[PDB]
Amino acid sequence: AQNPNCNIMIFHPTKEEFNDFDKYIAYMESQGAHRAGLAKIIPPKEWKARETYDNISEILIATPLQQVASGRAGVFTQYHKKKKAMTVGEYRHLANSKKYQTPPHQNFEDLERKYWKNRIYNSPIYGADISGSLFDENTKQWNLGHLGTIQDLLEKECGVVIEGVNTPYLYFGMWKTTFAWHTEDMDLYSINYLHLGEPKTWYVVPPEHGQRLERLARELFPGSSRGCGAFLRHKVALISPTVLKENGIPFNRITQEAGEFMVTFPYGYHAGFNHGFNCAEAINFATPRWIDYGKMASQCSCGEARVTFSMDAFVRILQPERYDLWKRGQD
Ligand SMILES: O=C(O)CNC(=O)C(=O)O
Ligand SMILES: [Mg+2]
Ligand code: NI
Ligand SMILES: [Zn+2]
Repeated sequence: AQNPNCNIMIFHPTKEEFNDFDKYIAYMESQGAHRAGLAKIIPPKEWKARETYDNISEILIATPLQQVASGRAGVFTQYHKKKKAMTVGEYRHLANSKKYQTPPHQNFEDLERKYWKNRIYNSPIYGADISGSLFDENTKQWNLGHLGTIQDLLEKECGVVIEGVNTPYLYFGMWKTTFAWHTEDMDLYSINYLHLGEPKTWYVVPPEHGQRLERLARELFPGSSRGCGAFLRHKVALISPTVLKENGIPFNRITQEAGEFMVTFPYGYHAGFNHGFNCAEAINFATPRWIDYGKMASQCSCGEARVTFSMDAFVRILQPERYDLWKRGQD
């Protein structure tokens, strides 16, 4: 078995190997990459996402989210308070202000220590989940707006044509902005490209051990667990690496820098934080190996998780027994 310790693997495809996205994902899996739940892909030196980032300041963040924490430093939830709209230029200036800017630090480890010590005492503003793309239309390799759609994959694997679309999303971050522990909708893959700015640190639990994280989360968030049998779908709970180590949960960590892709694999729980002002683009995707994960994915039916239009068909076709309850949650 390849990668039996479930380490995060880093890949350096050549420009030739960067042509066929599906083939390269299958290659990475042949080497055991999925066992970690997360992989890094460093593009060939010849590749670029677009020519410059000079003209992005007029993108609108219609609903910036202030991420307010409750709990203790290593075990907390966050809620998202909606803020007035602002442009990317306005948000960048805010991120760089004394109130929100990255503190002085020695290296990524020192910054990680400061994050876990102090996150809860601040409420950073995240421009998350903005439909759109920063890939130039002429970028033909690993252009996250030109991937094969998940509806087409389901159709190719299962023979059933379904409604829905699959488009990318932009994330504008600042110091301390946080993504809570989660797997993707329907335990899909994700791919994330850091277009510009400061790094993003990731934490990930191997898919084969995801249920250990869920059991700890039920213990640490006992009200939330009673509320919903899949409350990590709410994407609000944070657990630090120190707490994970104290409870014997297997995990790994890695820091993504500008110009790098990350891939999350089906049922790979992940969480993390931004180091400073940045912009990422991410999208879900599927492969043949996803199908069985999609069939077994948990679902939130309490009403909190509320998701996209396109999830309906995935539940309806892959999980018909759960469909009625799940849809009641959506309505
Ligand atoms: O970048 C973020 O805030 C969160 N991204 C992801 O969870 C992802 O790409 O799967
Ligand atoms: Mg602009
Ligand atoms: Ni994710
Ligand atoms: Zn729920």
